[PDB]
Amino acid sequence: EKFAFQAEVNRMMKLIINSLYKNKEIFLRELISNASDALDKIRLISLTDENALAGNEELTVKIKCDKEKNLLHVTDTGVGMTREELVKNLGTIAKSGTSQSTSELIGQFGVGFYSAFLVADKVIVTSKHNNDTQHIWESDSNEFSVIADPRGNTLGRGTTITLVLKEEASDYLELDTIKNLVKKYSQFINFPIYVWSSKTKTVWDWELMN
Ligand SMILES: COC(=O)c1c(O)cc(O)c(Cl)c1CCc1nccn1Cc1ccccc1
Repeated sequence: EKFAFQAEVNRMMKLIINSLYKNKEIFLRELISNASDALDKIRLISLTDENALAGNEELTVKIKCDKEKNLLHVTDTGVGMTREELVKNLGTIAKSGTSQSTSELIGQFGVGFYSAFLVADKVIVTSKHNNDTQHIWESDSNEFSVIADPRGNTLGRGTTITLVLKEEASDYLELDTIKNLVKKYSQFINFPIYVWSSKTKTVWDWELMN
C-alpha cells in the first residue's frame, strides 16, 4: 500500500534480472563494472586537464569485507557523484517520508542497483565529486535519504558502495569466496582491483586480483 509503485519496480527488476543471468553473483559483476565506468570517466577527463586528479591521484577499486557488521564495501576513486546526482539516483525511489527522465536512469543503472537487492537489504552510497561536497546516500529500494558527510572529504574523489547483506548471503563475506569471485569478473577491467585480504602473525593489506 505505502510503496506499491516501488515494490512493483523491485518485483519486475528482480524477475527480469533473475531470468537474464540466473546467477545471483551478478551483483558483484555490476559493482565491478560500474566502478570501472566511473574510473574510465575520470581518466578520460584527465587527458585534457592536467590536475583533474588532485583530490586523489590513484585510480583503483578496493573491496573490503566486514563479517562482524555484515557489510560489503566496494570503493573506487572514479568520477564520483554530486549531491544532485544522488537525489535523482534512479528516479524510481521516493524521498523518505513523501508518501521519462527516470526510465532513462533505469536503463543505464537499473540492473546494477536492483541486482544488489538479491543479496542485500540496504545499499549505502558514499561519493565525492570534484566540484561538490562528500555525501552519504542510503536506500532500501523503497525510500532514500541523502546526508552531508560529517567526516568531510575523506574519499578525496570517488564512490563507496556499501551493501548490508542478508543473513542468507553471509557467505559472500569470507575471504576465499570473495577473492575467487572478484578474480572471475575482473579479466575485462583496465583498472587494478584490490581485496582486503590477510597474509601470514597475520597482517592485512590490499591484495591485487587482476
Ligand atoms: C549502484 O552503484 C552504482 O551505480 C555506482 C557504482 O556501483 C560505482 C560508482 O562509482 C558509481 Cl558513480 C555508481 C553510481 C552510478 C551512477 N551515476 C549516475 C547515476 N548513477 C546510479 C546511481 C545509483 C545509486 C545512487 C545514485 C546513482
